[PDB]
Amino acid sequence: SGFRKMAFPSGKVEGCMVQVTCGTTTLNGLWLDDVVYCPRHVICTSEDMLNPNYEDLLIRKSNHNFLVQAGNVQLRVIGHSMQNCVLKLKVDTANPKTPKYKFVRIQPGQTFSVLACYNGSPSGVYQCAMRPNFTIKGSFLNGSCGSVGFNIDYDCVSFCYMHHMELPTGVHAGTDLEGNFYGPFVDRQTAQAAGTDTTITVNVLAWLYAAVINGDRWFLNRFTTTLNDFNLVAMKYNYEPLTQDHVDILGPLSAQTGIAVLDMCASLKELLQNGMNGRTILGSALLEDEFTPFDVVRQCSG
Amino acid sequence: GFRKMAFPSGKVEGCMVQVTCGTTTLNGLWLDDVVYCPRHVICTSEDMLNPNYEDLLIRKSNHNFLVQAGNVQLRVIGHSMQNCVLKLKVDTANPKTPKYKFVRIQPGQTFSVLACYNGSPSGVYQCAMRPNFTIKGSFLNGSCGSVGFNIDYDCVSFCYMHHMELPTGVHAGTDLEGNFYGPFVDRQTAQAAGTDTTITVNVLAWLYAAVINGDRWFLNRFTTTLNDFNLVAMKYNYEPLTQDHVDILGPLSAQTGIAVLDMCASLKELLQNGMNGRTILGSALLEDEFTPFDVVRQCS
Ligand SMILES: *[C@@H](O)[C@H](C[C@@H]1CCNC1=O)NC(=O)[C@H](CC(C)C)NC(=O)OCC(C)(C)Sc1cccc(Cl)c1
Ligand SMILES: [Cl-]
Repeated sequence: SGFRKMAFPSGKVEGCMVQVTCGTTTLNGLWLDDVVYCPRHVICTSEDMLNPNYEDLLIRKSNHNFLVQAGNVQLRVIGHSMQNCVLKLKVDTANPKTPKYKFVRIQPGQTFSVLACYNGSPSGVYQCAMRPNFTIKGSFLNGSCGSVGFNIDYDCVSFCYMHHMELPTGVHAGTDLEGNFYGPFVDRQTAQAAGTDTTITVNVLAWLYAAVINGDRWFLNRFTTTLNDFNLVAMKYNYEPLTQDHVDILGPLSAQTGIAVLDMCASLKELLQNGMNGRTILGSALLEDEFTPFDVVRQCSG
Repeated sequence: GFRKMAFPSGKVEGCMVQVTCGTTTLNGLWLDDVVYCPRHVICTSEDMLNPNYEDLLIRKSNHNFLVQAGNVQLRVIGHSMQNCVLKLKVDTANPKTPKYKFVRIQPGQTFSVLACYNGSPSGVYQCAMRPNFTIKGSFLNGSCGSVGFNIDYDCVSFCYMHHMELPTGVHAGTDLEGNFYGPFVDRQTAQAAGTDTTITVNVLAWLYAAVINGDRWFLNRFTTTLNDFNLVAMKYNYEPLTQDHVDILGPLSAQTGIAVLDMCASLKELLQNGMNGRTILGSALLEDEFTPFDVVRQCS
C-alpha cells in the first residue's frame, strides 16, 4: 500500500507503432524518423522457425515483400538490413510523431513501461521489471512481438525492450533496440528455459528507504557492514549481490534519509537472518523488489 | 501472464493543459473549445475552509484565468461553473480532441488515471472506484484536474477528475459533471470516508485469472449456494455477489470450466482460513481491482 506500479504516459510511443507483415505473419514495429524496427522473425514461416537461417531467409527477401502499415496507410519500404535479432526497414516517410529518443540497454532490476500492441494498435500499458535472470513478468499474447518497453526522461523516450518470446514458466524475453537479447535466449522456436530467479536487492533497499521516508522505521539498527560481507550473505537468501552502480543509484535516497547505503544493508541483513517476527513494512509482510530508487522518487517527491 | 494494465493514455495526453488563477496552478482537460478543471482553483487561502463558490466566481474575470497548452497561452472568452467543475471557454478548438463521452462509474468499476502536474502527464495507472467512493491513487500537490477514463472502440469515456486527498491517504473526486463520488466536499477540511468493503465480483475475476495462469492451490471440491456465500462474504466486509455478477463471470467460468459457485466456495475457504504462507499471482492479499471485463480483455 501507498505505492502503485505507475507506467509512463504512453502517447509518445503510441505515435510510433506500426504493423509489419510478411505473407500472413503480422507483428508490431517501431517507426522512428524514416526507419521501422521490428523482430526479425517476422520473415519466418513456421517450418523455418524450428531453426531458421535468418541471413539466408533474408537474401530471398526484397523491399517489396514487406508490408508496413500505420493503421491502414502503407509506408513503402525502400531498404532493409538485419541488426542482430531486429530488422531495420527504411521507409520513404519520416514519422512526424517521432519524439526525442535514444536506445538504451537496461540492467536487471531496472523498470520500464511496456506498451502492449497487436496489429500495430495499442491495447494497454503497464510497468515491468527486468529480473536478474533477464526475463520480465509481462502480459503478452500471440501477435504482441515488436511491442516495446521504454522510460521517459523529461522530453526523451529511452527505448530499452522489444518483445520476442514467452518461456515455459510464462515469463517473457526480448532484445534491446539494437537486437541483442537480454539473457541467453535466441529467437528460435526451440525449447528454452529461464534460469532460476533471484530477488532484486537494490530495489528492496529502495523500498526500505521508502518505508523510512513514510515514517515506518522499526527495522533500522545501529550497525553497518561491508559491501562484500553483505553480498556473501545476500546470495545465501537468493538475493542478488549489489554492484557499485546499485550503491550509486541509492545515493539520493541515502541523502534524503541520512541513512548510509551500507547501514541500510545491515538492516536488510538482519531482516533476512531473523525474519519479520510477525511485522509489516509499508503494510506488507513481504518485501517488494520491483520499485527502483527512481520509482520511489517519482511517487514520493515527484 | 497477468498485470495491472492501464489503457494507453495518448488520446488523453493531447487534452491536458495548465490552468492558473492567482497562486494556484492545477490541470485542465481541453475538449473542443472548453477547458474543464476543478473549481477550487479560484479559491484563496482565507476562503478554503468555507468557500462560497458562486460568490467567488462572480468576482473573477476571464482574464484572471491563465490557461497554457505547452508554451502557448489560450485566451479565455467565457466561464461557467457546473457543480464542482469550472468550464473555461477558449477561443481555439483542440484539434487533438478525441471521440469522447462523460460517464459516471459505479463502485467496483475500474478506470485508468493519467496523473499530471502543471499540465504535463507524469504517469498512468489503473484504479477502482471503491465501494466507499474513494480511489486508492498516487496523487501529489498539483495533481488536481488529472482525469480517469476508459476507452471503448475509439471513444474515451471520462469518468473522474481529481480534487482531494483524505487523511488516510486515499483520494476523492468528481465525475466530469462536477458531482463528487461519495460524501466529500471541496473545502479544505479533514474528511473521512465510510467504511470500505472488498469488491467480491472482482476478487472472483482475479481468482479465475490465477487459474488461467496455472495458480490453483486454493481451489476445492466444495460447493456453496449463492446466499450462503453472501452470508459469509458480508461477515468479512465483502460486497454481496448478485446474480448479474454471476452472469458477468460466465465467460471466465466457461473458459476454465469452474462454476461460479465453485469459485465462491474457494473464496469462502480463503476468507475463513487465510492464504497460509501461499500467494496468488504473486500477492499475499486478495486483489479486488480487476473487473471481469479487465481479466477477459487481458486473457484475450
Ligand atoms: C510474437 O511472435 C510471439 C509472442 C508470444 C506468443 C504468445 N505469447 C508471447 O509472448 N513470439 C513467439 O511466438 C516466439 C517466436 C520465436 C521466439 C521466434 N515463440 C516462442 O515464444 O516460443 C517459446 C520457446 C522459445 C519455444 S520456449 C517454450 C517451449 C515450450 C513451451 C513454451 Cl510456453 C515455451
Ligand atoms: Cl499496483
